[PDB]
Amino acid sequence: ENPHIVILPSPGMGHLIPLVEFSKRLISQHQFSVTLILPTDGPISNSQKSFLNSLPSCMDYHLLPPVNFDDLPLDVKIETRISLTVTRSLSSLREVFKTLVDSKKVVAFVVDLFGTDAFDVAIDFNVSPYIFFPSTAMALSLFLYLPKLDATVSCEYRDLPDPIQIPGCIPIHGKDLLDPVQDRKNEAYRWLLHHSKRYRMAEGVVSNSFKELEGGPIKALQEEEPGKPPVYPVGPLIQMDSDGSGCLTWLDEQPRGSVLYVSYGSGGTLSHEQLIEVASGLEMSEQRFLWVIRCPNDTVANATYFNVQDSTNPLDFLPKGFLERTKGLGLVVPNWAPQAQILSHGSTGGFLTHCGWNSTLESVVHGVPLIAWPLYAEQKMNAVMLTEDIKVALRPKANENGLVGRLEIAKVVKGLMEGEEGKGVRTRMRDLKDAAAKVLSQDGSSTKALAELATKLKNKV
Ligand SMILES: O=c1ccn([C@@H]2O[C@H](COP(=O)(O)OP(=O)(O)O)[C@@H](O)[C@H]2O)c(=O)[nH]1
Repeated sequence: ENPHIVILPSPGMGHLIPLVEFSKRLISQHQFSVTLILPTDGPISNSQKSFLNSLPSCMDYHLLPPVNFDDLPLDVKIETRISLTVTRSLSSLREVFKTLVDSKKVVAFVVDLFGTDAFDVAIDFNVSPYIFFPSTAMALSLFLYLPKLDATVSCEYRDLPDPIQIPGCIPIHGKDLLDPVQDRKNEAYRWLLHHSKRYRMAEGVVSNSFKELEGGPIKALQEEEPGKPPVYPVGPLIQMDSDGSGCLTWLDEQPRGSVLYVSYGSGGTLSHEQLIEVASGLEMSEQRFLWVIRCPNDTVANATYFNVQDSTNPLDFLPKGFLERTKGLGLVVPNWAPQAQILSHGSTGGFLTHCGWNSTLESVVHGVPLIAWPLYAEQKMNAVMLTEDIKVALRPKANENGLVGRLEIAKVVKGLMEGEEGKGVRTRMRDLKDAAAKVLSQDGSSTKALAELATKLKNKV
């Protein structure tokens, strides 16, 4: 029977997308079969049910019974929620894992960055545990480095005067480290230390990056050390392609490389004030834009938005007349857009992104230069390497209070689409687009790393 792999994503579609591509390439290139075990905290949406019921043939899934979070404070950090989703699911995971081991030749149990507590079931059934790291190699280096870092400094990382030196990475200031390490007293940092200390138990770590993108970190990560698992960089793992919003029909009416795509992520929120400056900044830029807009996290006190203070329609928070005035140049789509297809469209010449790694990789595979606007999670770390190391992103400056003025926005937008500053990022992003195609080619470095992993796992049966 085929060598079988069991995969446990952490809650969140952002983690699921890259894991499904990893499975698809293991199935197509090395004749694996895959089971996706999904913890839940409630009912799944209809869109999720469709995505799951349209998975490839040799890939099935099993949904665990929902965990209850009524005890968690409303201020609970997501990393705490994710971690607790695994521990509170271990009983039902154990039952499901039993049946798989009885019926299939299970050669590996792949968890993601916050699933180390599922190692105990893997060990109990004599299945090699693996970690899929859905983010950057720099972030992966930081995880492996964190037990040492945590012991070298006890103050909050923001208060460190000098930049933190992660092995093999560009120096980065503590204030730019990922969110769950910004408050060392929060359960989120404790959970992160818990998992990172347990990365040594993994037989391997799959990294969603490639060498042309992060040669420094990957080189440091692959240097052997006792207690350090081997690292397989197999990226870019993105849903690579070959419309109820009418986005793509609109893009068909625009010239080539002329539209700035704007998305602040699925969870990214701006202050209403900041949202106003973004809308106004896009108008002052005089460029074409496609903006997937979501509601702001608060409302400005101006009377113009007194009747929509409680509105859930994102379009109600725009400056009055903004849509009328920009109808020819800009398309504003509310809440969700066909991103992958938008970044593949030839009329897209730029992407103002929150620097989520899946969005970043999709933009890299399609060669779309970036304006980096990090918001949460590890996005500030990603912005730094994108702006200062890889140099494929422009970054607007904010005032003392973190407000990016309409003028700075208009400047960076024009800078990316027309200005001298955007010439180099566009060029370097095209070189990375070609690099992404090389590493995923027949003899590419990421295709070979996946084959190295596939060989090790098949040699267990
Ligand atoms: O309007 C949107 C926003 C996001 N995405 C998809 O959601 C993922 C973005 O996740 P990322 O890792 O960039 O950061 P996150 O939003 O998960 O924090 C990518 O697959 C995008 O294509 C999308 O299709 N439409």
